[PDB]
This record gives sequence, structure tokens and C-alpha cells, in this order.
Amino acid sequence: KQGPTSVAYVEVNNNSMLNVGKYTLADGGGNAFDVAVIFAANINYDTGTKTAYLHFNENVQRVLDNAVTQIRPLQQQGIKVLLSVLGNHQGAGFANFPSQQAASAFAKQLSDAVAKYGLDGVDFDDQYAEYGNNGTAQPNDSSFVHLVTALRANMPDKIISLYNIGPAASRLSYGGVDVSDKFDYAWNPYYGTWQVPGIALPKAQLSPAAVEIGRTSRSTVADLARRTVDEGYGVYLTYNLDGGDRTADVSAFTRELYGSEAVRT
Repeated sequence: KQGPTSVAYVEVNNNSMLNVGKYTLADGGGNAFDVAVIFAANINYDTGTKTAYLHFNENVQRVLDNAVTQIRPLQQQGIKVLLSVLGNHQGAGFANFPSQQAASAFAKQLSDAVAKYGLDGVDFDDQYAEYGNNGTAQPNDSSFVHLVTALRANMPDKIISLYNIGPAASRLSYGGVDVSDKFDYAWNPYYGTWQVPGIALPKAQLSPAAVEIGRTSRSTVADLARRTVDEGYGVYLTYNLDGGDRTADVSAFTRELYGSEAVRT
């Protein structure tokens, strides 16, 4: 059990977080997955007040409300559980907070959730915001910087990761500060592709590869897992693992990343 940190996004709208723990290495019995990501909470907008607010749909809330059975078991296994935040077509996004005050208010909701439900961190996925909807402004230079600065200040010992996509991802500097080193990980958003995140983080914390379990061919899965190890990258991003039998799809990257087949319980 040595090798790249494998990440697993799970669409909690349809699937349980618990499948992530079902795969172990036939060699040593280590976890096939090191980080599980709850996908996902949203950034909504209150037009009347012109303020954004964090929002969990009924499915996201169910797993959170049920943390003890859906989350703790992964954590007791040694698997880190993060919560991903994504746009929700309301004009409000991570890149258009009008002020440091507004940004910090949103950061607080995220850190409060992490603390409340016993999470290991937050993940930013800047897609679907639709900047401009509801009289909102387009992305700016300070918003994302203000947001990450605030989030890191109040939760210093947690994981902060970035889905390398959307306006925010390319807005890491403002004032005199680069929030690059405030993140722990950053990864390629395009499944079935290689794409080295441009963020100034060391290879140990970057995942140029992104695959969708059950959709990306095992040929491309193994190929990217191989390149990840060869080129010296420390992370391997996986998405949409479900409850069906995915042992061969998982073994396809574990053979390359950890030199072991995967096994399912």
C-alpha cells in the first residue's frame, strides 16, 4: 500500500458513499481508494437579498445526516471524506463574490458543515454557476482569493482541493496573495484525459489524470494510471463509482498505481 492517492467522487444523488470502501488491494489489503468526495453541495443565490448561500439537496443532506453509517466507516478505514461544492445555475459562483465579506460568509458555512458532520475537507468544482444569471456580475479577480483565504484561516488542519476548471481555478492571485499553497490537491476535470493542473503545487499533490469509473475504457484507465506513476504524480482522480460490480475497472488502475489487483467485499 504505497503509491498515488486515489480519489473517488460519488454522485450521492444516486449512489452510496460506502462503495468506496468495498475495494481493497489483493496485495496487502490496503484501501483501493484513499479519498472519497461527496458530490455535491451547491452554491445558491437569494436574489432578493443579493446574497449567496450554501445549499445541500435532500440526497446530500441524507448522507450528511447519516454520517455515522455513510461516512464514519470510510474514515475508520482510513479513507478521507471531502464535500464538493458546485455551481447551481443561480448566477452565484465561487468567482463572483462582490466582497471579502460576502466570500468569508460562504467560507464559514463550508467550515461549519465540515466541523458539524465530521468531514476532512472541502472540494471546489466551479461549474454550472452561470455568472450573470439573476442580475449577478461576471467573475472577478478577488472573489475566489477572498473565499479560499477565509476557508483556510478558520479550518487550518483540513483538506482543501480544487477541480481544475471554471473561472475560479484561474483566479488564484489577488492583492498580494496567491492562494495556491492554501490547497492540498488539484486535479484534471476531464475524464479519460491527461491534463496537468497549472496550479503551482508539487507533483505529489496533482492529478493530471481523470477517469470516470464505468465509462472510461479500462485501456485508458490503465494507461493514465501508468503515466501518473511514470511522470511522478502523487494523485489519481476517479469519478462516478457506483454500487455495481466495478472490481475490473478498479483493478485497471491499481495494477499500475500500486502493482496490485483490486478485490471487492
